[PDB]
Amino acid sequence: GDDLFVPVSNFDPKSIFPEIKHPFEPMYANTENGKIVPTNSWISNLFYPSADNLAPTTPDPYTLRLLDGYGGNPGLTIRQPSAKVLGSYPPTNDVPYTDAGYMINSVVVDLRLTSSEWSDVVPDRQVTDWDHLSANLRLSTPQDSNSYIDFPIVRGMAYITANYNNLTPQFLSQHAIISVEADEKKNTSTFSGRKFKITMNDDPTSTFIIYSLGDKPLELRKQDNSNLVASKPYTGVIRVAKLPAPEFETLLDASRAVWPTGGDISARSDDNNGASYTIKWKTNSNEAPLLTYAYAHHLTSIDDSNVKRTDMTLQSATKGPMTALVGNEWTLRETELSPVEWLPLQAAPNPTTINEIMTEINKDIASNYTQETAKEDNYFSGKGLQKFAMLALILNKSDQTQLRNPELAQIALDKLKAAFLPYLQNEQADPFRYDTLYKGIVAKAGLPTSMGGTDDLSAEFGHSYYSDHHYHQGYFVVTAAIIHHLDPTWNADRLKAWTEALIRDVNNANDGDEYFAAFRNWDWFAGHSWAGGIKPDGALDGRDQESVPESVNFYWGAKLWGLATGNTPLTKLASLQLAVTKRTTYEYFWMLDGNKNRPENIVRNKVIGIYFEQKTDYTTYFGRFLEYIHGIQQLPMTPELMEYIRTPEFVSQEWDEKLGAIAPTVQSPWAGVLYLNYAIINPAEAYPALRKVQMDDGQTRSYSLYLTATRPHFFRR
Ligand SMILES: OC[C@H]1O[C@@H](O[C@@H]2[C@@H](O)[C@H](O[C@@H]3[C@@H](O)[C@H](O[C@@H]4[C@@H](O)[C@H](O[C@@H]5[C@@H](O)[C@H](O[C@@H]6[C@@H](O)[C@H](O)O[C@H](CO)[C@H]6O)O[C@H](CO)[C@H]5O)O[C@H](CO)[C@H]4O)O[C@H](CO)[C@H]3O)O[C@H](CO)[C@H]2O)[C@H](O)[C@@H](O)[C@@H]1O
Ligand SMILES: OC[C@H]1O[C@@H](O[C@@H]2[C@@H](O)[C@H](O[C@@H]3[C@@H](O)[C@H](O[C@@H]4[C@@H](O)[C@H](O[C@@H]5[C@@H](O)[C@H](O)O[C@H](CO)[C@H]5O)O[C@H](CO)[C@H]4O)O[C@H](CO)[C@H]3O)O[C@H](CO)[C@H]2O)[C@H](O)[C@@H](O)[C@@H]1O
Ligand SMILES: OC[C@H]1O[C@@H](O[C@@H]2[C@@H](O)[C@H](O[C@@H]3[C@@H](O)[C@H](O[C@@H]4[C@@H](O)[C@H](O)O[C@H](CO)[C@H]4O)O[C@H](CO)[C@H]3O)O[C@H](CO)[C@H]2O)[C@H](O)[C@@H](O)[C@@H]1O
Repeated sequence: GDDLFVPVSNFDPKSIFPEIKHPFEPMYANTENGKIVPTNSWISNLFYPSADNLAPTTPDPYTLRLLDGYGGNPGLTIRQPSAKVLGSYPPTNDVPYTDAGYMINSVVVDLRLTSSEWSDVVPDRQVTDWDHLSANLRLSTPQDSNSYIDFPIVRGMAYITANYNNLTPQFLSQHAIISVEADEKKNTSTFSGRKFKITMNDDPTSTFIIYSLGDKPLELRKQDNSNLVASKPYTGVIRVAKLPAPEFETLLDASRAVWPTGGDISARSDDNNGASYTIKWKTNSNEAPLLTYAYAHHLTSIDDSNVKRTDMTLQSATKGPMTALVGNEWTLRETELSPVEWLPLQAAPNPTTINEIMTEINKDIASNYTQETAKEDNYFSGKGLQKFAMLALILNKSDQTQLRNPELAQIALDKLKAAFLPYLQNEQADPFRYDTLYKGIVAKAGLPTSMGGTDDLSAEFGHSYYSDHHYHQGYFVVTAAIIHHLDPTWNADRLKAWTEALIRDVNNANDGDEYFAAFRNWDWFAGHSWAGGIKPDGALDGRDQESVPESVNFYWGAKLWGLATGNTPLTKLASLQLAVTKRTTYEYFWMLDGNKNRPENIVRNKVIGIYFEQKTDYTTYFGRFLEYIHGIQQLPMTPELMEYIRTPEFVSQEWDEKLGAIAPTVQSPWAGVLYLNYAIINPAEAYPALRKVQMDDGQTRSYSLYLTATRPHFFRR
């Protein structure tokens, strides 16, 4: 096969963007290991203090919290969410057909790992090392560096692993320990051995198994109804697992000896129109096969020839049941990559619609580009730029689309250039700066006043704190790929450097690139992108993601850039990321009927809303209205979104259950978003509607007619 984890470029972004150091630094990071602190990772909370020390880090199926002060002894808190809490909102006609508005997990101390040495002292925390799949966390006694616990925190771990060094183990819970079986022997208050089956008084019953892997055994006294203290400082590894069911005690016994410490990810493409990525787990020893929990989308795409599936399942924070897999290597295949490039698969519109489309195109090209592309911020500017990039696109590929008008094609391309040029020269309202701390490019607007910013970290949607980089930069990349494809000589060198700095800021696939962090927004274990960046005072529900199509839009743009420059590894990686996105979207975000990964109340909502690591919220960041919530999952409508990502089956289910009732009532621009989505299953009804209703600010009527008129099953109504 051919390798996808290669650098895009090694251009030094300092030649284009003024350099800064991010004002908000990582408090708990080993500054002396040469690694880059990730801005949008599941490990990101670990690097900063949080309010009440309640910022969760979720390797899944365990959720962890550091140093939260309930239960007295600070340490590492574990929660394992067997059950979820549904909450609802006060009913309004803004959202008519809903009963479950949000799903959350209870912040409860299922079990804490600490020390009796830390009764009157608060331990110093540090992130000693990290990669994409893991982080090692050390809690040590202040001013006594040789007394510490190391926690290798790794995606999917079946146990919590704690390397104690010169400290006295203590295990507290918020529940009561009703029973304790040492070394499988059954009445006492002091216990001895290397295995401890403890059971709690919660609902449902949580059962934990504790393993002592060090040279000496452990001696635990039941101090409270909630605490097990050891006899003396212990040196060695202690592991704790939740027993999902009684018939898996032997499985946990067999795998107690081997722990993950990290993982290396690689990716290949093949000439069978496919691609794959592989996770090679880093372990401590190889004396036993590795046990690891996998997400629903892992089970359906893994190559089964080097792993054994088990029946052991625990609930994840928000992605449904995870299933343990046995093995040290995972190869995940996507055999069906997207065929989409610049246009719909049928590039030519129904012949009865050409005069109508050409009339609308002519109107849309006559628009005032300055007022529709020089918006207050980069985001809305990008929507305008891409929407006009589409019009120049279809007009200058008239040999395929049949929208012939050489004069209009050239004006479309000129006006697009004029409007895009200020962004290429970094002379827009909100110019970018290159950040040496976190190795990315950030908008200037959210920076403090001393760097030319507005002091508001929420300016530009949090882009200065690395939020929504793929939403924003997706539009500019699509635009530039279209300009560079239609006219490869226009500002070629600055264009190639500028566009690739953007692709690299979001999607650098290789540490060999010294200037950009690796995979800022993509997460290879979760199989989708994250939007939430640096969240001062903690991201108390972990990373978040709202828009899927806007993430799709960056990976489509990356792919188009790959087509416009002849870069096969870039084109192939973008495809693979689009294929994983599609699979995971239908596992977790856009729920068909019978979805196994959510409570039925949530499934009837059809979209998850805003998705976080620790909760899901049927709402938006800009208004709790049904057409906003479903509409945001429907723009920008591109050939990628129309031909590949949004499937007839889902569009159809969603339309019969939610949108059919509301799209025709809608009297805002969201009417155009909805009826363009509808053109996917019913172009015959959509086309007349798209002639009348209002357009989204990133949508044009002409392009929308064009995408509808190119559906294969289109007919005059
Ligand atoms: O009231 C008058 C006022 O109203 C405006 O109009 C509305 C219009 O702006 C709205 O536009 C939509 C736009 O918001 C939507 O955006 C998403 C964007 O949400 C997503 O962003 C999120 C961030 O929003 C978010 O930060 C959180 C913050 O929102 C929350 O409120 O508080 C927290 C602070 O304590 C903070 O954490 O963070 C995440 C990352 O973690 C971001 O991803 O990403 C993209 C862009 O970034 C985008 O998809 O986009 C829609 C386009 O699809 C826009 O429609 O639309 C409404 C439609 O009716 C309007 O009401 C007016 O325009 C103004 O003139 C007025 O001031
Ligand atoms: O329309 C007029 C005005 O509407 C506002 O739009 C609303 C929009 O702001 C709102 O979105 C919801 C978010 O506010 C909510 O975000 C929550 C965070 O705010 C909360 O943070 C903190 C935590 O960081 C801090 O440390 O402590 C606080 C107390 O413990 C805690 O509150 O973070 C939460 C996760 O950690 C997060 O939930 O998130 C919701 C998603 O669950 C959003 O729905 O949504 C409204 C309805 O959709 C919007 O109307 C505009 O912003 C205004 O400018 C408008 O004028
Ligand atoms: O009509 C909008 C008007 O009201 C404002 O909107 C509300 C919004 O505030 C609300 O968000 C809450 C989150 O705050 C909440 O988060 C939890 C924290 O509150 C707590 O401190 O910690 C836990 C961690 O365990 C957090 O999860 O989560 C609930 C449920 O997820 C949210 O509902 O959500 C409403 C729905 O969108 C929203 O309408 C807005 O700020 C006003 O300006 C506006 O006028």
